Amino acid sequence: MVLYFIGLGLYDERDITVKGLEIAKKCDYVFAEFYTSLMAGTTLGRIQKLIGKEIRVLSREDVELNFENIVLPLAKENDVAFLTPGDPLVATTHAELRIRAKRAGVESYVIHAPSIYSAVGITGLHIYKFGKSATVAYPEGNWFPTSYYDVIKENAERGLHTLLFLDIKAEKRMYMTANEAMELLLKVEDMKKGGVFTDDTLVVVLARAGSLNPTIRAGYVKDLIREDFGDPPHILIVPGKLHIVEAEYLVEIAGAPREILHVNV
Amino acid sequence: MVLYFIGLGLYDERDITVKGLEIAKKCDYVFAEFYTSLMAGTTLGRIQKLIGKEIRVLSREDVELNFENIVLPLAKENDVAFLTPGDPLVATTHAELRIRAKRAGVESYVIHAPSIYSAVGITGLHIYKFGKSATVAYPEGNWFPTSYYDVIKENAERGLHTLLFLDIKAEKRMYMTANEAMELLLKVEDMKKGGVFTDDTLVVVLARAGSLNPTIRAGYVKDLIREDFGDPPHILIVPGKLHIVEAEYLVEIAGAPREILHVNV
Ligand SMILES: Nc1ncnc2c1ncn2[C@@H]1O[C@H](CSCC[C@H](N)C(=O)O)[C@@H](O)[C@H]1O
Ligand code: NA
Repeated sequence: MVLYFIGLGLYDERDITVKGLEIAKKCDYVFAEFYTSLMAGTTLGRIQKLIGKEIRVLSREDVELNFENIVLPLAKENDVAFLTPGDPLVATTHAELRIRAKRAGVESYVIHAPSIYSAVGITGLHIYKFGKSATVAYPEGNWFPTSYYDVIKENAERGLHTLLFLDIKAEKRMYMTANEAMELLLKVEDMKKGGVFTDDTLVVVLARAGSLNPTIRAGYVKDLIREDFGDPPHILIVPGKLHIVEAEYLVEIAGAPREILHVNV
Repeated sequence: MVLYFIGLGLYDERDITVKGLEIAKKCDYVFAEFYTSLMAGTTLGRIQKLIGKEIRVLSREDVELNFENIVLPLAKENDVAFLTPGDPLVATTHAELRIRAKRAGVESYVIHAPSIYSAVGITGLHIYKFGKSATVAYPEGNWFPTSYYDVIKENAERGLHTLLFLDIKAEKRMYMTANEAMELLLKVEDMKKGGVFTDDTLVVVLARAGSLNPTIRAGYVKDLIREDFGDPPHILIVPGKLHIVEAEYLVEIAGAPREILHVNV
């Protein structure tokens, strides 16, 4: 009669919370989805071994189209868990799944875990200064989307930071790198010419947040565009004007050029 | 000779990640602060029992003025942990402590935990739609903080949601309620008269996120301003323009007036 939405956290099998693990262990059935994001520091086998339960993986279609025929039926006479990378309900369409549970007469509870939305605090950028967030998508065929560029412009214009999620092809296990994102934004800039993203724009790259050894780098596009940030996933951030303390952290912790202490403050 | 910044999560001792617990258990010394937020479902005693270590709690003064004299010295010859509610770097000035660590020749690592910043997902509001955040601070003497009002105005004009962290005076055991925040906002509205926050404004309240049964309520200020939302901590959210599914969730899960199902596109 109960469905538990449990987050797996940021990077590996140990990023689930103690509460999430203990509840998952008591569930009769355990489902998971890795189409919204993958757990790059672990494997399904390692997550299964930790939880001590067979984990049934669900595809995007399984969830978006058939959540009520696959997960909810079991949740009516058993305790069921639905595992997702990061924090539950962060993915845009997941909150609606709780409405489906209610419509099916199934109680649901949420067990939180770390999300990139809060983990970016490790960049030293003040959380309150982040504005609207966006995703950088690959142009395809006759389609060249550029809304994420407008988001950066509107945020920066108001002195706010912009969190940029990079395109991911979950099943194909293909990720957009920070380098690719930068190249794309420069191309968008050439078309928009709004002076929003250029070789002189200061950016911050966060890779493998959650890991004990994440990659945190800050610098100008002209210098970071061809830098190796390691294995994905990569997160790109275009900060707005910096508080001197944010600048100092980026220099001391993220290897940013001392130049930002006067150019971007 | 390492220093770990480990988050304890949203509500109780089980909101710590497995990674954080495993590491905290093996540290020689464990420090913590409980002035940046309130974990309403646990006690120092329960946390110590879980980690199996005696925890020395530090005051804001101990940290802000003496972190390098109290904690850092021990990190030179031992493994030290510094625990905090939620995520250690979110809506705190703790990130700056990593700079102090580096200057003392002490390596530091960050272990994230669920944060109220991403827990907003449980309100059904798309997290990417949140704009600049702010804190409703208690007036002090003749000083009456009001900038948080302008933040709401700025986001609202852009159709973005506004997360409002609420004040806390841990040494006085004072935790601002959503009701108190609403009263203060109405007072600022009377003074500024910008039509930003009135009795007809739609607001969302999230209390004790992390617990299994948090209070999630949505409705007009005129109706919620005197409602009992349970024990602290609370956060207040002023949504911007709503998507159809966001409104549906607020009505179905947060008990909002069915009339908000209607969106003025
Ligand atoms: N479990 C919880 N439920 C509701 N609000 C919470 C909360 N935990 C923190 N807050 C809100 O955030 C304020 C503390 S700000 C510090 C936040 C913390 N680092 C984190 O990562 O969550 C509180 O005064 C309250 O308004
Ligand atoms: Na945000």
